[PDB]
Amino acid sequence: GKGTFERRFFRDEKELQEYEAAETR
Amino acid sequence: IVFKVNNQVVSLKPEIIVDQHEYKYPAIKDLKKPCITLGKAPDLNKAYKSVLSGMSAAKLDPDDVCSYLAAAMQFFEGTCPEDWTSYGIVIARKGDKITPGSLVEIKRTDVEGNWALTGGMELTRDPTVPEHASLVGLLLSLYRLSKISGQNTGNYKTNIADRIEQIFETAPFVKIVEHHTLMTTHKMCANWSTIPNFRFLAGTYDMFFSRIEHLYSAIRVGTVVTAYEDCSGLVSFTGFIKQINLTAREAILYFFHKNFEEEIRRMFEPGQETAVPHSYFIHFRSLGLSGKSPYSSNAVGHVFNLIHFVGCYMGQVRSLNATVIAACAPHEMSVLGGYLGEEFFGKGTFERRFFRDEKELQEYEAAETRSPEAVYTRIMMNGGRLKRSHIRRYVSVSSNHQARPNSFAEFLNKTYSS
Amino acid sequence: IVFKVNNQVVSLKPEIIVDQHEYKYPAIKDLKKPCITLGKAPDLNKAYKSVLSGMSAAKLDPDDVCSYLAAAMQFFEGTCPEDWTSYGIVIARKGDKITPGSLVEIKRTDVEGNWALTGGMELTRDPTVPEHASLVGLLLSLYRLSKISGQNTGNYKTNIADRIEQIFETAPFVKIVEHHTLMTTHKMCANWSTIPNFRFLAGTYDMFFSRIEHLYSAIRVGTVVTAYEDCSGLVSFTGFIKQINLTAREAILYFFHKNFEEEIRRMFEPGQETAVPHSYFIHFRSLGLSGKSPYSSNAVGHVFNLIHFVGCYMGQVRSLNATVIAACAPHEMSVLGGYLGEEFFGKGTFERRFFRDEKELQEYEAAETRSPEAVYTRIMMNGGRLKRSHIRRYVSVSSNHQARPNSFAEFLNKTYSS
Repeated sequence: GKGTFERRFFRDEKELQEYEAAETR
Repeated sequence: IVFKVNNQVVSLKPEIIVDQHEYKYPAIKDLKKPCITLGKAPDLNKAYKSVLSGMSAAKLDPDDVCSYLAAAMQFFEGTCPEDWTSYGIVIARKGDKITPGSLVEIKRTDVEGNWALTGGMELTRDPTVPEHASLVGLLLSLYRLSKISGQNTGNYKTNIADRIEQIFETAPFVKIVEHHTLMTTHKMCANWSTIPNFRFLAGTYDMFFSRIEHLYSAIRVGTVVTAYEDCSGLVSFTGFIKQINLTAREAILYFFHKNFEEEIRRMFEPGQETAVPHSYFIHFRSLGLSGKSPYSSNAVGHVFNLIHFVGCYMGQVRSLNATVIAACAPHEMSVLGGYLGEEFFGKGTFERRFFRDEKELQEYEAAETRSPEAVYTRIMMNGGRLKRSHIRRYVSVSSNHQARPNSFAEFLNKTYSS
Repeated sequence: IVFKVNNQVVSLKPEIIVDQHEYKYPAIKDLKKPCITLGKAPDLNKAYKSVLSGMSAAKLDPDDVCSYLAAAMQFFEGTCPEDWTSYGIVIARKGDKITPGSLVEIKRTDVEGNWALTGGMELTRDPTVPEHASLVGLLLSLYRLSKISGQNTGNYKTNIADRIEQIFETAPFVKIVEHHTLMTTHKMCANWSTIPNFRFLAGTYDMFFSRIEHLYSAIRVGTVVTAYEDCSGLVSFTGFIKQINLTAREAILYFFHKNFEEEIRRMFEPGQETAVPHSYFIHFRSLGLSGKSPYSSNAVGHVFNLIHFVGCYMGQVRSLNATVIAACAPHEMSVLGGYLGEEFFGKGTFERRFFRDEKELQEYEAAETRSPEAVYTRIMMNGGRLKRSHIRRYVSVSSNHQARPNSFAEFLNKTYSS
């Protein structure tokens, strides 16, 4: 019932970099 | 990569497991039409006579049937409505008459065919073109019949066969094979899908009749299966896009896992004429350049599982009866599917698009939230764990629907029983 | 459009999905009446013996049947009540006698028909015009019997056939085919609806009997289906307008989604005689000048789905039993339908219109809210999400109904069930 989820797909490279700037398995 | 344990000293054993993945993509760089090897050309009339008796006789000859189909390709021809651009090949141009014989290259050997007939044919005269079309369509339906198989397919495999006979017993086709001969011949020839030349020919027929409207286009009922062969993953994704009412791009944004990366790349190779309306691509698994399909439900297993887990959350029966790809981490996919399903079930993005007058549009132009970011944060707040409501919804959908053995529904029932 | 994603690189991939259609509109710019080519005109009496024998024997030749129907068009003649202009062509002048033979252009080739005797015909004398009209009606009725084929039913097709037999066995028609022959011959002619010339003739007869009252106008019992054929989307929209008690324009304002734009534009393309009472448009699909119809339920799938989701919310049986267009974002349509149905269910716009005196009418000059803006803002307040009452209502309607296979009732049951 648990998954390790992270945003992987973005419209922009800049968007990707911002997400990189941003209970545990 | 090596991970180490100590017995008396440090051991540093490496971990090795088999996970080979080789997928060939469909593209014509040599500019060569698909090629298969065939037998000696028979006399059209004699070939029709032999195959009709053989079919009535429940006698299956692979070489004879395919050779007959190749000869019959000359009967069906039409002018191309518009210029046809494929994988560097342009066999059809607007105002140019085309045939199945022109679309692919068939290698004919002078080796004589057996053209042997058990019997049951009383026709003493040369066949008409419709009779030829009726027989041609029946064989292609044998191919579709072979694909059926399954379990608990009683009164369904019979039903599809009945539909086929009905088409070819009514105009423009003429009844040549009485009734239930096609069903009983299929019992004799259930695994004919395996034969490559039979499959290739069915694909050629389906491509020509789909491109050109014809009097005998109904033969496509047998050859419809050839379209998007072994591409259910790509097909499921396109359907997922339409059911969810998103653009392909926005749809992929919601895929919050590393495993999707390989699959997204796999299904969107550069070029590949996926977007092209009429192309070799639709029938790449048939014909040639098949390889193993990188678009199959297995090749794109994580995306496939997520799509249908989302579908089950929304009560899509298609997803409920799809067979889950067990290898591709179904549990994690169901959790992401729960969050995606809750977001998309019962919710829509609405905006005023119609106005009485231009000034009203300008006023609206001068003037909880659905976004990937919002969903991701929601998942993070719950520590990447399903909400209890997700579990309830999943349980309610699986319990009311009848579960097939390897379906998503069965997995949902077994996984969450409370 | 654009993507950023890879295992360890920032790969940029444009995602490609295939979605193309044609949707050709009906229009006569050439000013030539619709035309079909067929064989040499037979002697009516001889042709009548052949097709009757064929009827009783359950074996019919499509080309021979079509030539007889085109030859029989001269029999039916009537005065035109008003001047008749369809598109650029003026088919007839007011007070001019006309036949079905004038409505379209019929071109006959010198080719001879088989007109062969297969089944029991007992007429030793020349047939009368009633016998001809009884047979013409019986032949055209096969078209309707062909179309109404589908899942389950059976009793429905059987009931329509016996009703058709009753019409042509009662005056002004004479019984020529005893009983139950129409149903049994239809089993052999089940797909005759596919035949283009047969469809063209049924549509021509229907268009003629629509405008011109005739003694044998009862033939329409078979050809009635051709009217607005394959235009269920447009018909559903007009019906949605009348039951909901709104004007065409005001109703479209309630369509708060981008998807509707393409469909609204498609179905309201100008220059097509949608508004004209007796235009070629009412039977365009049956005649030529069609292609695929842009007014079919699939063509306007989103509008169609919203119309019937509102109807289900309001308990309309027609909507409960319509087959949902799965491609056209049913879930989002169901949500908008829930809000719209809530607005229109149990509510009416009432005003005093009838008064005792003229002075009382003038007195009534000085004298919750139904508007697109109110509904849209109501939708926005709940974040585009169905209210709990919406789901209760949808479930109550779907469950207390015998859900048809792919009906809106079935979708509603599967989707909202807890």
